[PDB]
Amino acid sequence: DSSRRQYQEKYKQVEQYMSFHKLPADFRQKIHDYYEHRYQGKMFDEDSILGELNGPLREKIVNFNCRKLVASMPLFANADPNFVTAMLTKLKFEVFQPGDYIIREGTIGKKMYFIQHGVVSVLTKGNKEMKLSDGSYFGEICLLTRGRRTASVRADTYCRLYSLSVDNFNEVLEEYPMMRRAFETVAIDRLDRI
Amino acid sequence: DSSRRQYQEKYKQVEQYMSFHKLPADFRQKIHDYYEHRYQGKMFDEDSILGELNGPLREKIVNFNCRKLVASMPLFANADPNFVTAMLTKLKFEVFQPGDYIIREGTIGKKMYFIQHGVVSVLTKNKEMKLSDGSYFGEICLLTRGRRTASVRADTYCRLYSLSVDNFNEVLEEYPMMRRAFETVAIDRLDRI
Amino acid sequence: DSSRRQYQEKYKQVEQYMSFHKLPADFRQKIHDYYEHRYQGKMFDEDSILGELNGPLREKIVNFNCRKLVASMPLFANADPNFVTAMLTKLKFEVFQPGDYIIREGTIGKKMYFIQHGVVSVLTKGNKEMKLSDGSYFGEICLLTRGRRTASVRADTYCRLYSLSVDNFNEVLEEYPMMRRAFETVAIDRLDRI
Amino acid sequence: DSSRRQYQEKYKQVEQYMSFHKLPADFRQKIHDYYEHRYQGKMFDEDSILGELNGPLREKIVNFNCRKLVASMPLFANADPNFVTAMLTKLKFEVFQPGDYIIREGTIGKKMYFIQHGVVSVLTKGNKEMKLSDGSYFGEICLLTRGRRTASVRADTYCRLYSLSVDNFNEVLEEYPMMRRAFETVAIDRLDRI
Ligand SMILES: Nc1ncnc2c1ncn2[C@@H]1O[C@@H]2COP(=O)(O)O[C@H]2[C@H]1O
Ligand SMILES: Nc1ncnc2c1ncn2[C@@H]1O[C@@H]2COP(=O)(O)O[C@H]2[C@H]1O
Ligand SMILES: Nc1ncnc2c1ncn2[C@@H]1O[C@@H]2COP(=O)(O)O[C@H]2[C@H]1O
Ligand SMILES: Nc1ncnc2c1ncn2[C@@H]1O[C@@H]2COP(=O)(O)O[C@H]2[C@H]1O
Repeated sequence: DSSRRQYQEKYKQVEQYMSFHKLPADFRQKIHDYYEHRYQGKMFDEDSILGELNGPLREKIVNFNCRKLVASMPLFANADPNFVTAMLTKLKFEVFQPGDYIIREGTIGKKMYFIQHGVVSVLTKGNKEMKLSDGSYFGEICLLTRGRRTASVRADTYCRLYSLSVDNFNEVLEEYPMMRRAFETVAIDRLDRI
Repeated sequence: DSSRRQYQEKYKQVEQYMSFHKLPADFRQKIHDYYEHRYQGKMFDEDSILGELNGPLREKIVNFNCRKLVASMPLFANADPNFVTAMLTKLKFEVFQPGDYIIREGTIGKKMYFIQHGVVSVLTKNKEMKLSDGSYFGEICLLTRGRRTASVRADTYCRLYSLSVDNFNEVLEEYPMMRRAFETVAIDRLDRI
Repeated sequence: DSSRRQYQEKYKQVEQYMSFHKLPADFRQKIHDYYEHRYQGKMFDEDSILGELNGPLREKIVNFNCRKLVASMPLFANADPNFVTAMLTKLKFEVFQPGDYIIREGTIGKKMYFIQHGVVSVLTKGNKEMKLSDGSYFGEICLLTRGRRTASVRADTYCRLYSLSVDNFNEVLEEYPMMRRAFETVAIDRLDRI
Repeated sequence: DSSRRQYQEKYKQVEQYMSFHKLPADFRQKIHDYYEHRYQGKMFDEDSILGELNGPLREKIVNFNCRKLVASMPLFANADPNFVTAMLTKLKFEVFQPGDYIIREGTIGKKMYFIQHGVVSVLTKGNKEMKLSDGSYFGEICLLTRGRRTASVRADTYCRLYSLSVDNFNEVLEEYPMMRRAFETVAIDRLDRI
């Protein structure tokens, strides 16, 4: 079908791009593996498809695609369904590979991440490593402080995450301001542990 | 024709997307029906076509496509034709299915809707009322910048034109006295609530 | 040629669009003639092509294409060539058909127009009609005043124009502020005539 | 071969555009030569490809493509690798042809350039010409002063450059403020020589 063909064609152009730029074989394989994990052999113009729909259908789709994620977290599971929809609509799906630095300590943080599937290591230089997995989130501290990252976060396994930018976080909280407290609780607890 | 082929091909992609995401059969039927009602078996890159034209032709097209909507509302039918063209230019066509919540009470409202064809049910949580062809709703929050005073749910398929609060205010920069039309309606409805 | 095929395929889409929306025959004829005059049987992804180039080549192309326009106006012919290039780069080519309102009196004006080829009729309601043609410009008054249009301007012949937005006008004049005087002289003259 | 076909098809479109606009044969050849030097017979939708990846992979790619440029400049070679990545991510690759004015004296400057390969001539009207080549940069003075260009800079040879806008320059320096000093040192030295 057309979506399988689109993946095969797009991947051929990626191979050619990597060849043109003389990328090493190991990195070429890393890109191969990334495409397999991220797109699973099919590609869609999701923006175009979703843009063809209406609000209700888009909201039904995002809620469906994120059912498990939502179930995982009391943040979403116990909230106003209109809040959950608002936040889910803003999320960006991202895949990271083992060893990737998702967050680097000391940098200016502008995104947080919700873990759909995978394990990450949180490492504050000089402190003990802590791990987070399915149904946890991280990177909230900088969304609240507008400061610098308090720890590095690396992918231990392949990680299927949803990211949320500070502007989108704040935009949603304009409508649901009391939900900020959920994130502050976590941030405070983590800052105490650090 | 290329436009029918575009629909058929675009719809196949949508089927594959729904398959990939494992969406339930009933939802897939709902999406299929949406595409049939919204696009009627043809698809166009409207933005590209309109972008190829000039101002006069774009304005002629939007006026023609909306001529019935315009005749159906004193707002537009009795107004400066240049105001009508300015407002029509900002409208976005949207189709909603029976049961859809177009507006949810209590949310921050940033759009209003003009009913070209269809019936909606308006409810403040009491006693429902209905609006149909030639009515508009959602104006209150465009004026107040507050929260929705009622939920509005499609009873039939609804062919609507939406207008964002920013586009509303932009047009009213040039035609400020037209704001009164919307305020009259909002005041009347707030009194009824 | 690919550009000729593009025109033919694009125009078939337009025909189908017009059919779908049930536009009257006379309107369809009008659209057909517009495509012929504006595109002359060929179409290019001009944005894409120019985006593939560099500054110097883009500037050479716009200067070449506007050679006659520039020669026709002391504004451009006598000016710093860097000013001319800056202004030309901002211009948008537009074609209008006989009878078209280019500007409507009393509306908020945000663009001016340079006449490459054609004749327009300038009319302030209640006043005498006058004509402008190749090498004239109009619509400058509102760029300077930020007020309402002082006259309507309608295409008499087919008009090949270049438009310039108020923001682009002001942007160029940030760098070449003394060039504002040229437009003011013309505006002052016309206001006195009105 | 999809990328080679893309170049061949894209260039046919360019030839036809030039024919439509009646460009002289010498200019057409100049455009042909530019496409050969800039794209080298292959074209990619780089924005699309990079947009399909994640942060870590994009950063790996930009670091790889620029590693020699980085090696050549103490600015980058001795810096926090996170600063280098942040700056590299903002760079735009540009190719200029012999004789091109990259910078014109007295104009409002909004970009600087890093030389990957080529020779440029710097000339302040009335002063002695100076040359710069691989591993030098120029155009920094206006990014710091927000004033007018202190010299013209012309391509002596074909020049393969990376440009950086003033807004991107300042954005990166929000995170790495002390790195502004490197550019000020160079600017000061050059202003002294002028
Ligand atoms: N002790 C901890 N346990 C779990 N997560 C942590 C801990 N310390 C820091 N983090 C997370 O690591 C993230 C690094 O980026 P932020 O500082 O924005 O937000 C931080 C927290 O979400
Ligand atoms: N009694 C009523 N009759 C008709 N429409 C109403 C009534 N009450 C509320 N509405 C509409 O329902 C809309 C809900 O969104 P708004 O509050 O923005 O604007 C409201 C009105 O347009
Ligand atoms: N007597 C006149 N002669 C030439 N041009 C005119 C005259 N009166 C008005 N105009 C032009 O018509 C334009 C209408 O839009 P503006 O008022 O922005 O700017 C106006 C002038 O450029
Ligand atoms: N003597 C010099 N040696 C090297 N580069 C110079 C000299 N004088 C000016 N420049 C460069 O020429 C550039 C022209 O644009 P800027 O003034 O923005 O920044 C200037 C410097 O980067």
